[PDB]
Amino acid sequence: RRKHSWPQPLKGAESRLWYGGDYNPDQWPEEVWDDDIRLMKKAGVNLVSVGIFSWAKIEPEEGKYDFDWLDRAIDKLGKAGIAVDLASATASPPMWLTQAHPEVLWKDERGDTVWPGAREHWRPTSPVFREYALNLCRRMAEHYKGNPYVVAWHVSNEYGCHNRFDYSDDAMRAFQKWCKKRYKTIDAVNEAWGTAFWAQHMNDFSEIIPPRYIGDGNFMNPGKLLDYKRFSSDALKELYIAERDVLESITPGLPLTTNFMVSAGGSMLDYDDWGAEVDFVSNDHYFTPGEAHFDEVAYAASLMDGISRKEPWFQMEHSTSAVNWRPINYRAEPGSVVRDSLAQVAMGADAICYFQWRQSKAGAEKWHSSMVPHAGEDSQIFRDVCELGADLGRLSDEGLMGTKTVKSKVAVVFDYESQWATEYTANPTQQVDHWTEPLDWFRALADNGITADVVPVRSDWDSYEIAVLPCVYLLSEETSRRVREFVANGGKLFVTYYTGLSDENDHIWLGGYPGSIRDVVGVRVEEFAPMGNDMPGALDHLDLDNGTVAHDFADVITSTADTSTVLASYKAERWTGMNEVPAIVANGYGDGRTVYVGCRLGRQGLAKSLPAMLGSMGLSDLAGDGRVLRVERADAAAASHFEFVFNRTHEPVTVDVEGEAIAASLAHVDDGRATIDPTGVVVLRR
Amino acid sequence: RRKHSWPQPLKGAESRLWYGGDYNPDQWPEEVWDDDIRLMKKAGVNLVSVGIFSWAKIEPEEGKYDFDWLDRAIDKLGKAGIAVDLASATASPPMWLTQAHPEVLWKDERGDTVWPGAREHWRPTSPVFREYALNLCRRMAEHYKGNPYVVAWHVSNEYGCHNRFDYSDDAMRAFQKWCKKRYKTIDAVNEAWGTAFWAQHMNDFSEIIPPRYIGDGNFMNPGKLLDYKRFSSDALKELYIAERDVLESITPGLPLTTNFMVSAGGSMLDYDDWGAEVDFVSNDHYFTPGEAHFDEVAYAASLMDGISRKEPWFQMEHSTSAVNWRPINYRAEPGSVVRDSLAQVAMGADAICYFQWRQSKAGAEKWHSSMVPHAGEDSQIFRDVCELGADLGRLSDEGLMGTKTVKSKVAVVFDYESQWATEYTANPTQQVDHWTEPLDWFRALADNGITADVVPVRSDWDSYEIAVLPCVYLLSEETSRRVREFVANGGKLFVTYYTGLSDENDHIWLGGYPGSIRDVVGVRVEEFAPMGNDMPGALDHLDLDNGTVAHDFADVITSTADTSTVLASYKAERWTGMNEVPAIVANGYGDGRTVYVGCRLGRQGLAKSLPAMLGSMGLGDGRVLRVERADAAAASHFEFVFNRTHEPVTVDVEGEAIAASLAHVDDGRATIDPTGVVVLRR
Ligand SMILES: OC[C@H]1O[C@H](O)[C@H](O)[C@@H](O)[C@H]1O
Ligand SMILES: OC[C@H]1O[C@H](O)[C@H](O)[C@@H](O)[C@H]1O
Ligand SMILES: OC[C@H]1O[C@H](O)[C@H](O)[C@@H](O)[C@H]1O
Ligand SMILES: OC[C@H]1O[C@H](O)[C@H](O)[C@@H](O)[C@H]1O
Ligand SMILES: OC[C@H]1O[C@H](O)[C@H](O)[C@@H](O)[C@H]1O
Repeated sequence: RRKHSWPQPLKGAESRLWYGGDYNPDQWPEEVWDDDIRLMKKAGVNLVSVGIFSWAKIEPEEGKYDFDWLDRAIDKLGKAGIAVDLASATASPPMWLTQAHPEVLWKDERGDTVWPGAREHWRPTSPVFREYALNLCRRMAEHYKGNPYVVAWHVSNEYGCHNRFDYSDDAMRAFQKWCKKRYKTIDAVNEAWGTAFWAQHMNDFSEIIPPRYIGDGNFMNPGKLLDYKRFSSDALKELYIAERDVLESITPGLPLTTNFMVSAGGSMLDYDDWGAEVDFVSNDHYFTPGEAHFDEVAYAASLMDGISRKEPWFQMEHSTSAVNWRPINYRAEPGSVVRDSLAQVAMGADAICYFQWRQSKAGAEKWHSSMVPHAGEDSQIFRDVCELGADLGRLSDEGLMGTKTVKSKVAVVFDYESQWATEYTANPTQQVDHWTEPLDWFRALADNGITADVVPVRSDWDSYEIAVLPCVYLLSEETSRRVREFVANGGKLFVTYYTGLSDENDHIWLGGYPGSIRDVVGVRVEEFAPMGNDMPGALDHLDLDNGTVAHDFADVITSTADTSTVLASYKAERWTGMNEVPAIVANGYGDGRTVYVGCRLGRQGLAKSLPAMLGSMGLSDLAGDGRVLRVERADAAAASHFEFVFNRTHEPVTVDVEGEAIAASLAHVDDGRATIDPTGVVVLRR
Repeated sequence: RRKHSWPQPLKGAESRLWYGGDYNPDQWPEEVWDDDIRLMKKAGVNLVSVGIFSWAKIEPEEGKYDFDWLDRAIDKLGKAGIAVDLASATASPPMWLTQAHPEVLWKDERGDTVWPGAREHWRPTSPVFREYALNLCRRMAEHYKGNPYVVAWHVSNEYGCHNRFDYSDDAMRAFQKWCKKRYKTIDAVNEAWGTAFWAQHMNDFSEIIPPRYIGDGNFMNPGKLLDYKRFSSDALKELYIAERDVLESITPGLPLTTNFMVSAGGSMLDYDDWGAEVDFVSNDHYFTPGEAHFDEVAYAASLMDGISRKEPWFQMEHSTSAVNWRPINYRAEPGSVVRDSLAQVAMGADAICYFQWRQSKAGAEKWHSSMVPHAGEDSQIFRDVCELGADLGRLSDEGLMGTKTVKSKVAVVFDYESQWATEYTANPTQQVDHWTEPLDWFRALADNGITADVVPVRSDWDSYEIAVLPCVYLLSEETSRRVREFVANGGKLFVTYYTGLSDENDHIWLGGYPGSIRDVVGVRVEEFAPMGNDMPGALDHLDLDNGTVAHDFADVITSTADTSTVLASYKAERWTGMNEVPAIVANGYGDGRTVYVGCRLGRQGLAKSLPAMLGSMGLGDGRVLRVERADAAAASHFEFVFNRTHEPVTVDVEGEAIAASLAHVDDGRATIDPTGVVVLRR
């Protein structure tokens, strides 16, 4: 795991929260760069990221390099006090390159070539692409070594945004070597993937092909498909590593990151794995319109803080308002510029950046919002960007930098590989993915006044007072041991449906679900009852006797341990078999306590059930006010303490706050009660 | 047509209803096999099917053969008194074979290769593949000939489940030769397919190409697309016959089957045509979750009984509960294991088998339910499986085997080819397929207390008192003549919308629909009025004046015969032009009677309309389905009674109860809970 290393101030500057965004001067005539500088100063901008897609400007024909334009941009910025996060420029190749070498282009499942015309159209395991990317890394680093305004490297851009999967022969060769590395022998691959089924036995590694097109509606080997997702992520990781090491060899000490795609529903790479390979962890994240907007912003940023192991992290990108890439690109509610950003700050970010500085006037993303909209500086969004800039200056003034988000009492577990496993098309239902369950729990906890930490499965969730396994479909023998020990030593554990069905190879744990920990949770599931409305007359819901209603899935629990207590059962017509089948079950195991939730209750059913579940674990006094989210950052050694309070509702609320208000948006504090409007936030120093 | 020949008992054993499932010892350590025997014995299993996907295990590299594992498995079964339905193992090839011979893989409409990774990734007309398959068949037969525990061959597995269509050049060459066989001259092919339209004329057989990709949203030649379905079925049939013939030539007398995919919505192959090529007919059927569950299980089993020409047939596979392959794999309601299976027996099956014996712990079907679940023997499904095996024991004690489901008074006609024709994408409406209408009729009749027989169109539907032609879109001159004679000679006939629109090559019968039999039904339709919800302000339903409602489709009947009676008409706003258009028309023709239903009424509307319609033809309790089997030579009669509702039900029954689940019989009254069933001897 790399040592944490954060981009440092310019020569003649103090440590500040970083504020800025992507900057693309190559899109605008040189004249406008003066105007950019003026407005950056007005907004309180001190860092921007440049060159991300500048390969064709920097190397405009093969072996010829043109730096003067970027040298002049960087100067301008730096003389104005604005620090630069320099890209490798290797995110997307120029047309001369792909024309000269069409073998760089990735191939889809059907073997069809993905052409230029958009971006990132290259095979992650192409050796030709790699040679070109590393050559550009060598040249960039050599040219910018010692530049006094460059403070970090932004390596490539969102690896696997578009090229996560390749099915070319480069990928086939790489996947063969990856399997050999993982499994050693073809026999162990055969064992992993259960190939005795459907005559898929392989005699050697040359018989391993990627999961190519097998006809619509047909079912791929699921162990192979899961491994293909692991491999894809590793393959891109290995390119990133090669790029990083080239840059670092020339510019030792200049911190390197690459930008992740962490959001509740995003699982393109194992971002917990990738977090070990950056000096500081950085995220790209975009609000979900509608009711989930705030809470998922908060969730994603919390997951980021888990991936960063509570080290400060970097919000590389987000949007002031609408994006370009949704079917309907709803605008953000007014106040989102400040509020969302301060939620990312609350959850541990020490940098806040947007895609992008100035709204493009041509190309695919011209309709994506920016800090300077098409409308120009006379706009509400620009005033809001200036307001946030001032707010971040003020939090910098009060010494926010380097505080860490406090440890919660509750860890909500997230597992990228479990999400991958739930994507298989011949699971009990295609309506259940892992990822929705942890978001629901985070939100239901917030409804009960509790801010949880979203914690990756390989991290220290088992160090928390309380933990949640929300649809953690894979549990290895090792993670299973961690579960038994956690509970036996006095841990309090929630476990749900779709948890621990299989080991890490997607081999089912037999004897009754969940096969590896059923003795800890004190239940046994013999079968499932998925639900929905695609079949007239089929079950679409199951009422519980505590006034909640299950949808989509329910475990058919057919026995409970002597130590267990049924807290809720289903109500259903006799013929279904589900009437009075246990739905929510408490248990005691060693010094700890569990609650097993056999169905999907959603945010509203979990929020309602949480007081009774918590009470069965001996925790009735976690009761609190869910109309707001309270998030705390501290440096315990320095005795500094900050509180971030967010209205989660559509009506103004007034709540008791301690300390001195150091920032406010759509909110006001009159001793010592904070009146917070919708989309509003206050920040206090204690 | 092949002489019926049923798999016979092990030496020394008696005739019994067969009970079992797919068995895959290859997936489990040999020590688990001991556990399998014990549990099979407990569950009353007496037959399993083995080796179905074992090619890679039996021929693990090119030219090397490894039989010992399978010899041991079979010996172990047979010694415990469990018979073996042995597969050819040619269902899907090993990676070594596809790696060395990529030309075996099928290609889709776009010419894209379908790779290994799942199953059955081979071209039906690949010569290379056929050589490989026939070699394996030969070797398996030479090796297993005389084995005392193998009672039948299970040839390949579900031909056309994934590889029905291939558009490779092997398919191109084969379809050319099939056309020449069918039409003799290129002029005849041009004529059948109407190639004067859109500059499609062919000068020779080399200008016939498969219905390959023509761009999305475009319209293929329909006659060609229909012939491609007949061709694709035939091609797989030709391979099946070749494999069968190899096996039979080595083990004469061992009965042969291959497993079908017969279900209401299933039409991969013309299964009535394939039923002539098996010694006994075998089916794979999986229940439809929700309201259609029981009726459609029954319907499909009836069709299987039609395909078998009432000879006993073999339920090769079904599920105990959830499958893996649906978007939401709903579980089976309690009682289903016994009930669904006894429905298949009632409709004529003398063997009941599931996919599969032990639920897989790895691979694409591990979430598919089995006889022994992941949970193991301590499970409701396994107890249910054990009860079923007892019940089939009792039924075997009582002489069930060999009895035939009785001849109904009503034949519901089903036609694979008419279903193919209704799949064309520029038909009057893409919401109408043939298959839904015979199922609606079977259910509507049951609602009136009648158990229909589902009878394939080439079979003896015209020997029945009453028959239904439900959206039989194709009627050849020959079939049209059967219709006319059936009725003229005293038959009673229902005919629906979408019946008789075209001949066998999809040329429209001109002059008013249905153009070959409008004189028999006494109606004339000039245009159609399709309906639906995708165009605001367009018609979405038509009330009838008998208090039912039509959806999706109505006939514009503009005249009726002097001999006819309108039984119901539409009511609608004037501007639609449908107001008072006749909807249901009765007729007299010769000594017989017809009724023409010009719209889709669903199970609901048909069920309600049935007394008036039947009444016009000069003619029970729908809460249950009553199904009967019988043998006169043994003087036996058996009645199976199934509750069709979500409420307990009590009904009169005659005879001795010989089996029951979620039901009991007291003083000749049967109280049957939901999902329950009783079987009586009379
Ligand atoms: O839609 C999901 C995906 O959408 C866009 O492509 C965004 O740029 C990504 O960061 C990601 O959020
Ligand atoms: O939302 C659009 C945005 O998505 C990601 O975050 C990318 O890294 C950006 O370059 C941009 O395409
Ligand atoms: O468990 C009873 C069961 O066992 C035997 O093997 C028979 O073949 C079955 O017909 C039935 O008698
Ligand atoms: O979806 C139709 C098809 O579904 C699965 O493939 C089953 O294998 C078949 O027997 C059939 O029911
Ligand atoms: O339902 C799954 C089942 O489908 C068919 O019936 C097949 O023949 C079996 O091998 C199995 O794939």
